[PDB]
Amino acid sequence: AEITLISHLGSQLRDGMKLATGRIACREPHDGFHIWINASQNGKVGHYIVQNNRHELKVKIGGGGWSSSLIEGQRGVYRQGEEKQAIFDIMSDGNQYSAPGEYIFSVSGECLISQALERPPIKATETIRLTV
Amino acid sequence: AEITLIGSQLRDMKLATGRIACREPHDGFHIWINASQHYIVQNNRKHELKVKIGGGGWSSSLIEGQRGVYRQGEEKQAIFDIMSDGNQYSAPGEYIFSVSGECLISGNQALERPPIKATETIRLTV
Amino acid sequence: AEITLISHKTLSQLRDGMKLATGRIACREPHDGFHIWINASQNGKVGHYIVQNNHELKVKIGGGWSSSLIEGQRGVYRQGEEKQAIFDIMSDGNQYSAPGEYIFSVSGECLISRLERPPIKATETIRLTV
Amino acid sequence: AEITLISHTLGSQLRDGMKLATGRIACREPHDGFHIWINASQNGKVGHYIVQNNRHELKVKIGGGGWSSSLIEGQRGVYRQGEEKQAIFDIMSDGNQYSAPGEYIFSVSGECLISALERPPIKATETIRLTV
Amino acid sequence: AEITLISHTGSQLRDGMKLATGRIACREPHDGFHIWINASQNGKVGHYIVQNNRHELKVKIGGGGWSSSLIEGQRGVYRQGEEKQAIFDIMSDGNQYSAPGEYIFSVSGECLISRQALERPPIKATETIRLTV
Amino acid sequence: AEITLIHTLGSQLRDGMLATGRIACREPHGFHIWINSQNGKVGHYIVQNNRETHELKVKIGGGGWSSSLIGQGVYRQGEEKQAIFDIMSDGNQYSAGEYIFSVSGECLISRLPPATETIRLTV
Amino acid sequence: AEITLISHLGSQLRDGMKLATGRIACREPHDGFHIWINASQVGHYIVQNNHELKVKIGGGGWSSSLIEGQRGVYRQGEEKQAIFDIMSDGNQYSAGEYIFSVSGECLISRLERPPIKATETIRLTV
Amino acid sequence: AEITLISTGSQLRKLATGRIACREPHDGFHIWINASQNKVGHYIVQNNRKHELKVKIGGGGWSSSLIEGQGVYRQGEEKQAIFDIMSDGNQYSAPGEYIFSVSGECLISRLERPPIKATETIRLTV
Repeated sequence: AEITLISHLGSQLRDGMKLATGRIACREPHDGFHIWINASQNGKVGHYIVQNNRHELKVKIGGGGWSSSLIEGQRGVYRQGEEKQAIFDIMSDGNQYSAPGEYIFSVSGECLISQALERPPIKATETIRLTV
Repeated sequence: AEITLIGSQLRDMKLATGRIACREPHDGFHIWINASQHYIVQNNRKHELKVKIGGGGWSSSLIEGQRGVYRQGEEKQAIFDIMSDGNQYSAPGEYIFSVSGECLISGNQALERPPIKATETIRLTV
Repeated sequence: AEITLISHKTLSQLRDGMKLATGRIACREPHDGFHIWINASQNGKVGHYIVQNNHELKVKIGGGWSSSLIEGQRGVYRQGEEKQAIFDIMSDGNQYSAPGEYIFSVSGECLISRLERPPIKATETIRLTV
Repeated sequence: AEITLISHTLGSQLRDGMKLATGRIACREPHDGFHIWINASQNGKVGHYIVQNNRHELKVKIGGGGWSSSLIEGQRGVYRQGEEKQAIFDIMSDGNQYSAPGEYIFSVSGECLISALERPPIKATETIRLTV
Repeated sequence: AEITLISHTGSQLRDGMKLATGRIACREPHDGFHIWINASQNGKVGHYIVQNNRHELKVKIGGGGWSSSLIEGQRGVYRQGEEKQAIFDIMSDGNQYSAPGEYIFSVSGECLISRQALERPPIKATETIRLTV
Repeated sequence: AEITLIHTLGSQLRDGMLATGRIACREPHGFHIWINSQNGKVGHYIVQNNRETHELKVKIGGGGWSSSLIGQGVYRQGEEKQAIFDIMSDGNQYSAGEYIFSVSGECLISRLPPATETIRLTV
Repeated sequence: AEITLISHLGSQLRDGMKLATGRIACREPHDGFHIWINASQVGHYIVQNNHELKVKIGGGGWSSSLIEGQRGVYRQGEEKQAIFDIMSDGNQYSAGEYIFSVSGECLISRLERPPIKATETIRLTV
Repeated sequence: AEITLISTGSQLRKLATGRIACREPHDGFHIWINASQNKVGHYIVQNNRKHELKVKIGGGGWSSSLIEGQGVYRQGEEKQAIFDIMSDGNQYSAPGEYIFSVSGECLISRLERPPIKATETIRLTV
């Protein structure tokens, strides 16, 4: 429901290298989070390809306590919890030597609600400028 | 549509294993446990045994409808586990719960629930 | 020992807790906890400060962060062996903001279990522009 | 900090001190006293004004107890003691007058004063349509 | 006894946010004010849920200087005072999302009378206002 | 129908403060309580000394207590047995003495009944 | 210098559900208060049954602190007295007795710790 | 804007050494100790928990300064500058704790003080 993204990069990206950190925060009570990147999926759920702003970069989203998900019917990564905020990373997906410059894309996410469990009516979206 | 299923401390490992098979053309699989919610299965005859289902060719899923885990796929069979959710101890008595599952159909990657649902039982011998 | 700050835009009425800036403290070498502060005038409670325009702004730092003195250094603290921690610079109480810019200098360290302050300290600057 | 103005169609016959509109000023921050005024040409004493129709004139004053006229450097207005969070005020007919029907549109500004004592960096300002 | 309502227009609402603001005027002598919304209660008097025309806003009424009340035995919020008028708001009851559409707030109120020992008067006012989201 | 009460302080006192009260309603039943001095904020009070007619600003509740009129205080909904509460200072002030509070309370029932205790404090 | 403790029902535990309520009193002039629970731990704890429990301390005007190098919750004031709570945090269940050890100092601003330290024990009967 | 401070005998005649760094372009450095004055750059430090010890700051790459009412300064656009906090002459020191702090700013040609100053504290037994 509220998403903050912090940018950090250099061309040599090792696998699982942290490219950007993110935080999703929820103001109303909730059970669980899910997030995703608004880009073409590149293989497994949560892995993606993003274009240079004038060259490509393979990223993935998540980190500890996140794992891939399909939630009516939004593909992303999911983490359980009722806490107010959760941390996540955007990581390099594989070793890659990337062309310098800006890779701009957005991230979305929701604070899931409940006995049923449900997507809230509003999703957050924030844009990040990833600089290589 | 077709499911076959197979100490006092544990963290992390197996408790039962299983396969869901889907004879007809389909797009994915979809399974869960029928118990309170990752689940908590109530003792028979006060303590709470924590379990989870899947195995990570499986993904956390909410379809309609139903929470549980899923896997995209046109193949016939898919294997899964029933594990223990984190470190825990075990009180005596029996533990009884069940596993359901369905062969998902794509309308058109848009996974949807089919008419038939399989359910199998576990009376978990301690 | 590595800090990245971003600022939030918008707009004259700040509500208590409102996020002015967000930061990431990263520790690459193994460690036991984080430790951050603002280089700015103290204002009552430990993680609370006063920053000037060019009108002044009352702010606080943190968010699972605890007020702390470590070897006499005031700041906020969190236990953690994880690689990174996120923090905010927030409005302390309701107040207004004169248009203009407020410079926040933030410092931080990766504490080590044997608590001890390291010999290396990060320091970064972000400007809140109103 | 926050001003709301609600107007009582008033009719052309305006008796002295007749309520034409009701206002509220609300302060978040801790504060010592309130401070309000109309952005129009002063007309005699402090807190007394003339407003022109949106094509004749209307004579109004602001306050109504315990509001008192004030110069708070260097802003002329009317003023109220306290640390309470809102205070209510009136806009009144200043003297008996017979007024041409229609709209008299003007703004009202004000500040929460802070404790020793001084003005805050910004004032509030709201617009009222007085309908005769 | 006399009530005037103004409405304030995204999709979200923070706790305490003003959806509408109102005045209750009392010409005749009185020792208090007494208001409520005519809608399904929801928890504390006077907190309510309001239907969209098709979606539920939880709203609350009163604000600074209004205490929840139960007078003969009308539930609402109240305020002592002999002054001629009083300002109140209709506020978002917690953080929530707003389905678009129309919401009708129907507000009633009364100029309380004494014989400190407050009593309901013979006059009640009711006014309608439509919130647009 | 059951209240228990309890507190030095020294002259100095800010806002926010023991106090302490505690009303017990264990028969099938709401909770409101009050101090037995009208001062414009229900339920905020003023209590005179035992020398002449000094005085003190005071309020009751503290947490899940809202101001209310029910022709009587502050109040909390819930069906539990006890209803813990405090009484604090209404304003930071000086105070050169003994001030005594009558505290009352009731148990509110159904679809909206026929307890008074006294406490004293010292500064 | 001095701490005094008081217990309190049911077996279900939600959030902020008080469990005890103590009071701390430094006679000598001093700038503040400073208290914790002695249990393997933020100011939130786990206190075993003689299974477990999860618990928090402070409430009111109390905030998490770390003061050279004692983790607690603290507050300021020359006020010769201060009052606090030990309470639940979020939904949970509870199977007898629980003993909390509770300590506390009075701080100085010279904010530092004195040689004198209080410790009191209190029982949680459920 | 950025300083590193390296900082417990009854007798003495270097209590700490430190550097101030200035990453953004600037034209000089300005530092001082927070404590009662004694020349300018010379200070008298009291001990809470009576007596006092005379300290002085800099090291003669440093000149006595008063900039907008406030220590010692040094011209230069390089990124760093080193300084010492040394005992002001031979003196005796009774038991107790000696607390004080050092601050510095990066001066700009356009000289005058920037909005940012960094501070570091020293505390001493003997």
